[PDB]
Amino acid sequence: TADLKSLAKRIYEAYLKNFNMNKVKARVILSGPPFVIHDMETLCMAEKTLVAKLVANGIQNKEAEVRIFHCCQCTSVETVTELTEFAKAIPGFANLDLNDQVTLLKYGVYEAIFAMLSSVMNKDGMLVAYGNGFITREFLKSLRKPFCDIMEPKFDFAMKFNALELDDSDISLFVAAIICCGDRPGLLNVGHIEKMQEGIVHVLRLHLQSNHPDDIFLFPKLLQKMADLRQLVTEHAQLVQIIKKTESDAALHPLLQEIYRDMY
Amino acid sequence: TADLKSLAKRIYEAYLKNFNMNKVKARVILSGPPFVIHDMETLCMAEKTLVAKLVANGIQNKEAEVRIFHCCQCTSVETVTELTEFAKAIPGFANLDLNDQVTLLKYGVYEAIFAMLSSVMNKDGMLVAYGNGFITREFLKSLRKPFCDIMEPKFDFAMKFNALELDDSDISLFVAAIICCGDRPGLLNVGHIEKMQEGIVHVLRLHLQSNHPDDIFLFPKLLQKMADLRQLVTEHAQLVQIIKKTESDAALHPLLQEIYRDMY
Ligand SMILES: CCCOc1ccc(C[C@H](CC)C(=O)O)cc1CNC(=O)c1ccc([C@]23C[C@H]4C[C@H](C[C@H](C4)C2)C3)cc1
Ligand SMILES: CCCOc1ccc(C[C@H](CC)C(=O)O)cc1CNC(=O)c1ccc([C@]23C[C@H]4C[C@H](C[C@H](C4)C2)C3)cc1
Repeated sequence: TADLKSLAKRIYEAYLKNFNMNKVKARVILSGPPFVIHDMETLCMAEKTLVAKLVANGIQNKEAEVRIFHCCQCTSVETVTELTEFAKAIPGFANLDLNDQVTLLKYGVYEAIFAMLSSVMNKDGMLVAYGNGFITREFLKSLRKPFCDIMEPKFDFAMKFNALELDDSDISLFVAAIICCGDRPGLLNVGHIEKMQEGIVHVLRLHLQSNHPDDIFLFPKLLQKMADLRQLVTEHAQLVQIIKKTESDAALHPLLQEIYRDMY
Repeated sequence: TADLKSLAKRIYEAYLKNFNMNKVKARVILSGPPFVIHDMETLCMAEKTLVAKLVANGIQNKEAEVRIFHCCQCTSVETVTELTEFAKAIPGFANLDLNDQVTLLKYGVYEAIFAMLSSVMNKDGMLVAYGNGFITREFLKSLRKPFCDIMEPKFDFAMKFNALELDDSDISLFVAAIICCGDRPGLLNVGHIEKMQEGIVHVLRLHLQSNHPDDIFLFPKLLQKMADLRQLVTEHAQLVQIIKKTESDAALHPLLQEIYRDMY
């Protein structure tokens, strides 16, 4: 229909407006020039140029793995803010009760975060720092436990997600569908949320049919990736709690503490 | 030994990484929510939601039994690709000659496919479409010949296979052992393949000893299931050839035609 094509276009435009990075942009950068972080020397060089304040403390600088963990948190706080603006484009979201908006975003943001991380990842590493660096998967594996274990499951997911060959017009609807999940704990007006979700999923189904006529299973494949993301986030939150208990230098931003609070 | 436990763990991890469905995941879904296909009404409903493109042709849509047969083929092409990636974890496989890799996979994929189908089957039906549907065994029996005869022998095998109560750590090694069969026709370097097979079977034997101390016959039982699978695949290929000759609408994907070509 014309109102459903317009809805898919609205969501896509709200996605291009609100996220500083998208798959088209990331792929152009990755083709090639981003500075390569592949070892401890190049990490320290990239820090001095790209996050100078974080390493301006001399011997009082944190352990490298803790600095990296802090940078990862900074990007999540940014993406949570972008995701919050993006959600207003979803028909009905801005009409929901404020508390329900908080709940849907609370459980959705990290699913959306790791879904969109796939856009900047390849089998060798990931684009980072607003397109200005490329950090290798092998370097992230070289970080001492438990910090290396944060990274590799995200690459594992992203490689399978990227094999679906989604574009930005697909991913925007997928992120909307993530936010609209009506089975989140503590929702007040579940019935209105289910109707909101039905609408986005309806548009997503039709969009994948027209945009990917070569893969007749892409919609159920993406439904399964939503479940995989929910499990990926549950496991992530557990590793973060381990880091919180065992690593006194790895302070969690208060905004992210609130997201994790009473999640898993 | 430590290198043999590590090998069993490597194979298991490569299995969890490369197959989108496993027994743990399937059982959780089957406990309960997948949409139930139990009659012609619910088949057509599931098609419109889950493979919309396949039924978007109006009166030019294929007969229901042919649509189902087409979906089954699509999943085999997917599993053949996953199986090909999985095989690289088997010590020595990636070192074999390219032609031998093709031959081992040619004869192994359908044995592995029907072995792993058991994980998503119970006595009443099977999980389908990336965990999003459940199609009943009785509905598949209701399909006109010859299409109903594709389905029931797979349930018969799976019920006996599932009574062995294997878990994913067992099945991963079993699928590796299937791929390593050194008596496939046309192998070039049979001696190297026999040593590769000996290694996987050695690890499988020791793994079943520790993981199933209650069933002292489980290893010979699984050897017999490998022979049963070879016969199941031979009979499957014969029914597929009948369908190829007698059903002009049931086109075989070219990749699967090549697998069947000069098999039985
Ligand atoms: C394998 C996936 C790694 O990325 C991850 C992983 C987990 C998370 C979630 C975080 C974990 C603390 C969260 O729970 O909020 C976020 C990112 C996203 N990380 C980033 O966007 C990121 C951004 C900048 C950097 C830097 C690190 C160094 C080197 C280089 C310049 C500068 C200093 C920033 C890249 C690193 C990661
Ligand atoms: C009793 C066993 C039935 O399953 C079989 C049987 C044989 C084979 C081998 C195939 C036969 C053509 C081959 O030779 O490659 C594969 C499967 C695996 N089939 C599937 O994975 C499958 C996937 C999706 C569906 C659908 C069919 C309808 C209903 C529902 C949604 C949508 C449309 C997909 C499930 C059905 C079967």
